[PDB]
Amino acid sequence: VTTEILPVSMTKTSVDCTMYICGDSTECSNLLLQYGSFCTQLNRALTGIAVEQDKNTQEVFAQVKQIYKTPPIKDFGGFNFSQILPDPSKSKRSFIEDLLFNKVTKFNGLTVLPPLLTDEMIAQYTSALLAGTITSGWTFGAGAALQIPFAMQMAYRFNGIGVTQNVLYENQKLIANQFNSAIGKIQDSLSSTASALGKLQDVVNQNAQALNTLVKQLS
Amino acid sequence: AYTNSFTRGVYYPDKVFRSSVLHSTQDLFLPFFSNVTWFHAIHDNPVLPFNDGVYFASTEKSNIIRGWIFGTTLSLLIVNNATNVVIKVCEFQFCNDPFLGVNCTFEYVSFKNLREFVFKNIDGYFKIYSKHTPINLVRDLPQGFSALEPLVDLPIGINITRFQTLLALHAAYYVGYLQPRTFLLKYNENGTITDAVDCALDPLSETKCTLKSFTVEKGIYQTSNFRVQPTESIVRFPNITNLCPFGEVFNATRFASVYAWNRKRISNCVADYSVLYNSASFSTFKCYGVSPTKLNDLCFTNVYADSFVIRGDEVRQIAPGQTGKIADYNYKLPDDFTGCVIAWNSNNLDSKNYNYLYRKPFERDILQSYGFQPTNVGYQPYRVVVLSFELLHAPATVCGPKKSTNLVKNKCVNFNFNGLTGTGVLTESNKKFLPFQQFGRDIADTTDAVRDPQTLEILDITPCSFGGVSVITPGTNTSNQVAVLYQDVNCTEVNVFQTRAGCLIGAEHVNNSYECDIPIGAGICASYQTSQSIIAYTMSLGAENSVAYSNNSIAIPTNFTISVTTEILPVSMTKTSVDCTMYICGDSTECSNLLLQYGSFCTQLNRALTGIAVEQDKNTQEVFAQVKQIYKTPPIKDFGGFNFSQILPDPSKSKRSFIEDLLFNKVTKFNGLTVLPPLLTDEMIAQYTSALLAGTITSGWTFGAGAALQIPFAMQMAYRFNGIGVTQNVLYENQKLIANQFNSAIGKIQDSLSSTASALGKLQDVVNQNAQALNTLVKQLSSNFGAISSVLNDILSRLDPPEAEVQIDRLITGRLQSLQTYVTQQLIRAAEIRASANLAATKMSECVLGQSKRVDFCGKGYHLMSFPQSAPHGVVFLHVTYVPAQEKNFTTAPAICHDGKAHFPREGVFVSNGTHWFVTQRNFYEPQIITTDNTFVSGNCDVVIGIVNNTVYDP
Amino acid sequence: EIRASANLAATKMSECVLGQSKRVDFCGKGYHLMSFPQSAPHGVVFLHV
Ligand SMILES: *[C@@H]1O[C@H](CO)[C@@H](O[C@@H]2O[C@H](CO)[C@@H](O)[C@H](O)[C@H]2NC(C)=O)[C@H](O)[C@H]1NC(C)=O
Ligand SMILES: *[C@@H]1O[C@H](CO)[C@@H](O[C@@H]2O[C@H](CO)[C@@H](O)[C@H](O)[C@H]2NC(C)=O)[C@H](O)[C@H]1NC(C)=O
Ligand SMILES: *[C@@H]1O[C@H](CO)[C@@H](O[C@@H]2O[C@H](CO)[C@@H](O)[C@H](O)[C@H]2NC(C)=O)[C@H](O)[C@H]1NC(C)=O
Ligand SMILES: *[C@@H]1O[C@H](CO)[C@@H](O[C@@H]2O[C@H](CO)[C@@H](O)[C@H](O)[C@H]2NC(C)=O)[C@H](O)[C@H]1NC(C)=O
Ligand SMILES: *[C@@H]1O[C@H](CO)[C@@H](O[C@@H]2O[C@H](CO)[C@@H](O)[C@H](O)[C@H]2NC(C)=O)[C@H](O)[C@H]1NC(C)=O
Ligand SMILES: *[C@@H]1O[C@H](CO)[C@@H](O[C@@H]2O[C@H](CO)[C@@H](O)[C@H](O)[C@H]2NC(C)=O)[C@H](O)[C@H]1NC(C)=O
Ligand SMILES: *[C@@H]1O[C@H](CO)[C@@H](O)[C@H](O)[C@H]1NC(C)=O
Ligand SMILES: *[C@@H]1O[C@H](CO)[C@@H](O)[C@H](O)[C@H]1NC(C)=O
Ligand SMILES: *[C@@H]1O[C@H](CO)[C@@H](O)[C@H](O)[C@H]1NC(C)=O
Ligand SMILES: *[C@@H]1O[C@H](CO)[C@@H](O)[C@H](O)[C@H]1NC(C)=O
Ligand SMILES: *[C@@H]1O[C@H](CO)[C@@H](O)[C@H](O)[C@H]1NC(C)=O
Ligand SMILES: *[C@@H]1O[C@H](CO)[C@@H](O)[C@H](O)[C@H]1NC(C)=O
Ligand SMILES: *[C@@H]1O[C@H](CO)[C@@H](O)[C@H](O)[C@H]1NC(C)=O
Ligand SMILES: *[C@@H]1O[C@H](CO)[C@@H](O)[C@H](O)[C@H]1NC(C)=O
Ligand SMILES: *[C@@H]1O[C@H](CO)[C@@H](O)[C@H](O)[C@H]1NC(C)=O
Ligand SMILES: *[C@@H]1O[C@H](CO)[C@@H](O)[C@H](O)[C@H]1NC(C)=O
Ligand SMILES: *[C@@H]1O[C@H](CO)[C@@H](O)[C@H](O)[C@H]1NC(C)=O
Repeated sequence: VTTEILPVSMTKTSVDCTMYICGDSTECSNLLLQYGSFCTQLNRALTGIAVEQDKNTQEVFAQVKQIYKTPPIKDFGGFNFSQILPDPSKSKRSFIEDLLFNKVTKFNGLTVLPPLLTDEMIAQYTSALLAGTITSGWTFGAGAALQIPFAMQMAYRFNGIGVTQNVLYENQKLIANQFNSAIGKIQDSLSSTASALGKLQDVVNQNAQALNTLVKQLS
Repeated sequence: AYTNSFTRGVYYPDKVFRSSVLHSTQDLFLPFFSNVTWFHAIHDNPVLPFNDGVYFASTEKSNIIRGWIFGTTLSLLIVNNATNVVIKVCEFQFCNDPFLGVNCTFEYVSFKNLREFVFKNIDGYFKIYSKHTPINLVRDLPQGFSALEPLVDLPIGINITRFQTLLALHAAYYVGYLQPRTFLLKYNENGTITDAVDCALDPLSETKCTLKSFTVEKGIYQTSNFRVQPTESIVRFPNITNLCPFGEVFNATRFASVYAWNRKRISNCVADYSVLYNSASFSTFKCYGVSPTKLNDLCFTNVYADSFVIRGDEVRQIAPGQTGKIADYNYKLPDDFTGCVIAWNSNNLDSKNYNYLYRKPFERDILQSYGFQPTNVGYQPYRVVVLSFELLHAPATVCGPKKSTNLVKNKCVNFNFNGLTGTGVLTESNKKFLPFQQFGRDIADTTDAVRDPQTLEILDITPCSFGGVSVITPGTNTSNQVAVLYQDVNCTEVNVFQTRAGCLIGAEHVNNSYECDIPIGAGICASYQTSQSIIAYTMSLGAENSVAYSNNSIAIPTNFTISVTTEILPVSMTKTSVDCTMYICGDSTECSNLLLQYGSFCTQLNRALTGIAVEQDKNTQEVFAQVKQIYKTPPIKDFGGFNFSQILPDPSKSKRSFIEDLLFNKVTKFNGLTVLPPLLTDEMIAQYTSALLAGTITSGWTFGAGAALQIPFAMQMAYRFNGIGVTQNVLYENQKLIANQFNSAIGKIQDSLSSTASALGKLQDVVNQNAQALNTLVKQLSSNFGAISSVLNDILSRLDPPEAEVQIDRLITGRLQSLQTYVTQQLIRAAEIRASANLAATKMSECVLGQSKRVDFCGKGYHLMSFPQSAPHGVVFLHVTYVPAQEKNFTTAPAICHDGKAHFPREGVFVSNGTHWFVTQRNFYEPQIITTDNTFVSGNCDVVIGIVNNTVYDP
Repeated sequence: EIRASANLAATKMSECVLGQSKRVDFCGKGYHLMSFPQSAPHGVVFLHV
């Protein structure tokens, strides 16, 4: 099991160009208006950026029409998904998701808008996708989510790579064990290596630097 | 009595003709739906306030209302007696109740009817607007809209605070007040104002003004910014009762020599600088630091007075940036000097006199004498005092006689701490300043906290609550009801719902979730529903369901439908081209010569736009010109029951298909801005889509890989079915059904595209962004950017070159900057369009020329085939997919035992109907007898988990 | 850049999680069987099997 980390969205910042340039100043504002649309088109550009962040989030996560859940009996032929499925005792995020969230992190007209989809709503989308992937294979993608035994789903997955499905069944215990161990390795890496999520932290850092630069320029 | 003014009180703001335009202006207008006082002439001539201007209206039958008196004590007299209108500004004696029967600075002589007037007094001019119109109404003012025209403008210089009306005695009237509100004025085709929006009436009007439109589309818009206002001010200075000894500096018996100047320190005192500034005894009073009239508001940590005698011609040397016998050798100021240089003639004080001598900043380096004599101006003695101000934000000790106030905390206040001002809430602080620190600073170098000027305690300054204001609305075609979100604030200073996004007012909080309509944020969306009103709710992420999962149960489709979905992608943007010289310096030699001083700044923009225009043809060719030859369909449209008449070109028309015409019917100067044509016209694109359609229909994917080779359509579909894991016998056995579902799916495409304008929103948005970009660039031409006029010819016709060039440079910077902003936005937008074109081109090859194995790449289902259609600025793909329609629950197993051997399907799965086991294909239930020709053997029954007992037939 | 990344992530969600990929190195460095999405701050994390 390998981990690929991709940015989906950036901070939905919004900057009040008048408050930034002419903060509570009548004399400055009257002069700022002499520049016409130079100020307001920036408010518009930033609004456009903020809006497409929800579009980006929906395009990536909201690919399933229905919200699916796993059964009360986690029988997947020996395959242990307890670290990728939502934790009932918590916001219903998985154990691994909590590890991911624990690694990645004014009065000048600079404010930040919330996302339309909150961490809980995203967790529900990933839950639906995980439940779909685990119990119905790819059928929930093409159309209705149709149940299939996990061992048979894997048989399809093996034929899909040019490996006869008898290999899966004859070695099913081995395959399930390697899978379960691979997840344990994912846990050990993510919980100890901060750089593991550097691709998302870099986005946060660039946005923080951009905002800090804009404010510093006021001085 | 009072009435509703409705939409009355609008007038033409200037003397310029406009038509077919929405114009935004700020002036003194009657607020819409304002409260106006209703007067009568029955069985009433009070003195009324004038305030900032007066709206007057009357309804008449017998012309009783004839005039007005304007002034203070009650003087401007306006009377219309018979046909002679008389206007006077004379010391006329008025009665306590003036009426008509049925020293001068200015003089001029010239219900059934509604007469409207606007009276405003600006910069000494009394401006009168009016309108007359016939009416048929006694009860009250008629409801409706009309704009008033300027009639009279009186150059009087009169102070008007009150006014009185004049009635003829042997006619109701209304009085309102004007306010400096912004209105959006709608000018029709003939240049008549027919409507208006009061931008400060309500949140819907704010939205209409923000978008410069009288129609608002469904959605959420940011129109303004909420700010908590201060209630009172706070003025804080140290409680010092001693006054500063400026008199001891300026009224001194003797002054020092310039080589050995005196330095007197002023501290811990009240500094009254009005004496020094207002005094007429000074020959010069030049400030380099602060204006001389601000000296009693701001204050210093210290003040030093440098006192000495110089010649009159040496006065010019005491300044930052100067050099000379005094400036370099006797008395040097910093070039960043903050302070005031004050001097006066002392010819009758010092002259006789050789006791005055002359020879780094503020250096006192301890040699020639002056010969000061009473008969010498340039060689007469002058007494000069330089007041050096240390105005760094340190503890103040030298402050003017500004009246102090008490300290108010935990409220929004307008504060002044030793000359430092701002607006914010003062709160308790746990910060500790060092003994020499009076102010703290944040990252923006704004005040973070202060030490109170009188009390040794620290106050934190938290600027008053603010945030963006968004208006949530259904389209104005359905409802004018709105809800307002105050972003990132509590429901405090602002049917109220507190959300993480801010305080939402006017939307009902509903427990039931719905699919998101108008998004607010943080999981909250709003809609107009039930009678209807705006509601807010937590959005649904979709219906809840559950897969009937078990170790031995599989659901297999028993029926399917063929569906067609539409995907719309931009391919190109308008090939705009802007002449940067004509835009900035339109037909102007003087401006062009100045523009050339910027080198390549102008021409590289012409180049950037050219590059954008060129790649639009590249994008179009990459998407549509994927076939080397132009193919056509046969005269006999026999495709096995599949009807393509709506996607193929119409011979009676430009040879576009019926659907293409539907797509084209939905999606839509002299300033150096022109538009270039595309290389490929709508007809040429139609020929490319025709070739691709003909190829796709009659030769499948062979025209893509190489030569276009004919194949019967039914067989082509057989290939398409095998490509999705469905045995081709399904196609042939159900060919009539499949063709019918396909034909119906197209009919549904027709019904949607012809009735839903939003169906092609993805291409219309491109058109709208480009239109907005071009409109913004042109609108910027009207801006002054600090110039005396936004019109270049008006600068040139008014100023000589030494001054005109400066005003022009201001316009060049603004207009050149505008083009740079425009081009940058066009380049970034072009990158988005290019990326879309690249996606569209990929899809043309993988969806139309071939068959895709990529999920959700070519429609939401199992992809069979696609058919391209052209549209304005883009391509529309009709994706034909196979989607399971009906399914049944079967019992399953990974393998079957025969003689102890483990048998697995070569393809498909094993299923059980409750009594018998069958083998069948994954995507379509079609049970077959399990035989040695359907299964293979590997391993045995002691190895496979979940293996079941059955029999395998051996032919 | 973020939009392009989101477009890639969305493509991967459909081809790696909803389906099965035949594209080399698109859904992990090996022969792709299946994938499981996990959320993260400002993005998506894919566990590729
Ligand atoms: C799936 O994996 C989890 C570990 O991630 C297993 O949980 C552990 O089970 C052992 C045995 O009962 C306990 O001693 C550990 O303390 C458990 N760990 C945690 C974190 O709970 C779980 O039992 C596995 N499930 C199956 C069916 O094998
Ligand atoms: C194929 O490789 C796997 C390991 O990836 C082998 O399984 C391991 O076998 C050793 C004994 O040699 C055990 O100690 C390990 O615990 C087993 N690992 C797991 C995950 O079960 C497997 O035996 C190898 N098969 C062949 C035919 O060589
Ligand atoms: C293909 O579909 C078109 C409709 O899009 C059919 O045209 C209609 O045919 C009926 C029967 O003759 C006429 O009553 C309608 O007025 C026609 N409509 C139009 C818009 O022309 C066409 O006949 C179908 N072709 C085949 C072979 O089935
Ligand atoms: C599979 O579904 C199709 C519809 O998608 C069924 O065809 C319809 O059958 C009804 C009668 O039950 C007719 O009234 C419709 O006009 C038919 N539609 C079309 C497009 O022909 C089909 O019978 C179903 N097959 C099975 C085996 O259930
Ligand atoms: C499972 O399928 C088998 C085969 O179609 C069914 O058995 C047949 O049932 C029909 C009556 O509907 C008889 O006329 C045939 O002679 C039977 N064939 C055999 C080989 O027995 C069986 O009934 C189906 N079982 C269920 C539960 O539907
Ligand atoms: C499939 O059928 C075989 C018989 O052909 C079953 O084998 C029996 O297994 C039980 C339990 O171990 C033994 O007590 C019997 O003696 C075995 N029979 C014979 C003839 O040796 C086998 O268990 C069956 N499997 C399933 C899944 O039903
Ligand atoms: C005007 O204000 C008075 C006093 O509050 C009120 O009685 C009257 O109804 C108001 N009239 C209108 C038209 O708002
Ligand atoms: C109108 O009034 C003026 C005085 O203001 C007077 O001179 C004039 O004759 C009057 N006109 C008529 C028609 O009575
Ligand atoms: C006219 O104005 C002058 C102003 O100096 C004043 O002295 C004079 O008395 C005024 N006359 C009348 C009749 O008001
Ligand atoms: C403009 O005036 C003409 C009469 O000359 C009239 O017919 C037309 O309707 C007017 N247009 C508008 C928009 O009122
Ligand atoms: C200070 O004295 C030195 C000689 O020791 C001299 O060179 C220097 O110019 C003097 N500085 C000033 C400001 O006069
Ligand atoms: C202000 O007045 C108080 C007495 O009420 C005094 O203790 C305090 O020192 C004064 N502050 C200053 C800065 O002089
Ligand atoms: C919008 O309003 C106009 C005028 O009443 C009406 O003709 C049109 O059908 C309306 N459109 C919709 C979508 O309601
Ligand atoms: C608003 O203020 C109240 C205290 O009056 C507080 O309990 C509540 O949590 C605050 N809400 C928000 C969104 O700040
Ligand atoms: C939702 O229902 C609960 C009772 O279960 C009630 O207390 C709450 O006020 C309701 N909220 C809304 C917005 O209807
Ligand atoms: C299979 O059985 C479950 C449980 O009764 C039911 O919810 C599900 O809809 C059934 N599926 C089909 C395809 O009949
Ligand atoms: C399938 O699940 C049922 C119910 O838990 C169990 O009794 C049965 O033994 C399982 N079959 C296999 C092959 O594990």
